[PDB]
Amino acid sequence: TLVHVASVEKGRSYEDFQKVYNAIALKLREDDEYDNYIGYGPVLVRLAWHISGTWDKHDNTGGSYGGTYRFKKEFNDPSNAGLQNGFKFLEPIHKEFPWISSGDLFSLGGVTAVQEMQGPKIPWRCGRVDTPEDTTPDNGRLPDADKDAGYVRTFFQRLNMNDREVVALMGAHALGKTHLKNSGYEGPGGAANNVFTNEFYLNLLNEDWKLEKNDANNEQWDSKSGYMMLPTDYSLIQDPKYLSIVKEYANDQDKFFKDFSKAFEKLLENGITFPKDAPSPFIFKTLEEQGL
Ligand code: HEM
Ligand SMILES: NCc1ccccc1
Repeated sequence: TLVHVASVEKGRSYEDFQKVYNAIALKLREDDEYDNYIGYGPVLVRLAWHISGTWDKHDNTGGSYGGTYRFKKEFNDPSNAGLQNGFKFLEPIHKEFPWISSGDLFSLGGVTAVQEMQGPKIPWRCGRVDTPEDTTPDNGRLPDADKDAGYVRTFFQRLNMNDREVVALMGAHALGKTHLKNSGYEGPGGAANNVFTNEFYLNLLNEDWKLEKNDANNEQWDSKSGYMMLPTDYSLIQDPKYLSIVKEYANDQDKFFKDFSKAFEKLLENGITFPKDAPSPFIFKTLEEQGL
C-alpha cells in the first residue's frame, strides 16, 4: 500500500503560511489584466484542481501530495493546456518562500483565489512533500468535457466524490472561461466570472441554451446572452439526481458555499494521511480582513 503522510515544513506554523497566502493575494490584486481583465483567480483554481485530480483512490497514485505538476510529463499533459500561466504566476511566490513544497503552493494558490474572489473560506492543511519525477502520473487521468452525466459520475468516483460533491465542485465553472486554443471550447459561463457565486447553477436553469458546434468543431451549449456550457456542465441538468442538486444551489448560495468548501478541501487532500498530531486545518484571513 502507498501511503503519503503529511509532514509539516520544518519549523513552519500558521503565520508562515498566511504570509504565502498574502503574497499570492497581493499578486492576484496586481495582475489584473490577465485574460482580458479576468485576472489569475480562475486559472489558479483550475491548477489546484488539476494537480489534485490525477489521484486514483484504488492505489493512491497521483494526487496533490507529490507536487508532480512541476515535471514535464504532467505540465505538458494536453488536459493541462493553459495552466502554465498559473504556474508562472506562482514562480515568484515560490522564490520568495522557497521552504514551501510544490503541492502545498499549488493547492494554496487555489484556496487563496477562491477566498480573494469573495468565495467561502476553505480550510487548508500543510504538509505535502515533493516526490521524484518517476512518481508523476501518466496523462489521461483528467476528465473529458464532451461526455454525459454517466461519465461524470463514474469519473468522479475515482476521486471518491459523490453526487453532491460533483455538483458542488462543478460550480467553480462560474469562474473564468473556456479558451478554444486550450481545450477546443470557447466562452464564459456568465457575467460574474471573477467573483465566486452560485451563478453556474442559476445560468444552467435560467438561460435558453442552444446546442451548437464551435470553431473547433466541438458541440457546446450557447445562450443568446453570450454564455456557454460544456456538454459535461449541461449533463448536470439532464441527469435527474444532478438536476435536483443544481436547483438547491441555484436557490441557496450559502448551502453551495458550504458544500463547495468541504468538497474542495477534500479534493485537495485526497491521498494524504494527516497524523493525529498534525495541526488543525488553517483558515487564512483575506487581505481585506487584515487591512492589507
Ligand atoms: C467533469 C469535470 C470537468 C471538466 C470536464 C472540466 C472541463 C473544463 C474545461 C474544458 C475548461 C476550459 C479550459 C480552457 O479552455 O482554458 C475548464 C476550465 C475551468 N475549470 Fe473545469 N472541468 C471539470 C471540473 C472542474 C472542477 C472540479 C473544478 C474546480 C473545482 C474546475 C475548475 C475550473 C476553472 C476555475 C476553469 C476556468 C479556467 C480559466 O479561466 O483559465 N473544473 N474546465
Ligand atoms: N460553463 C462554461 C465554463 C466551463 C468551464 C469554465 C468556465 C466556464
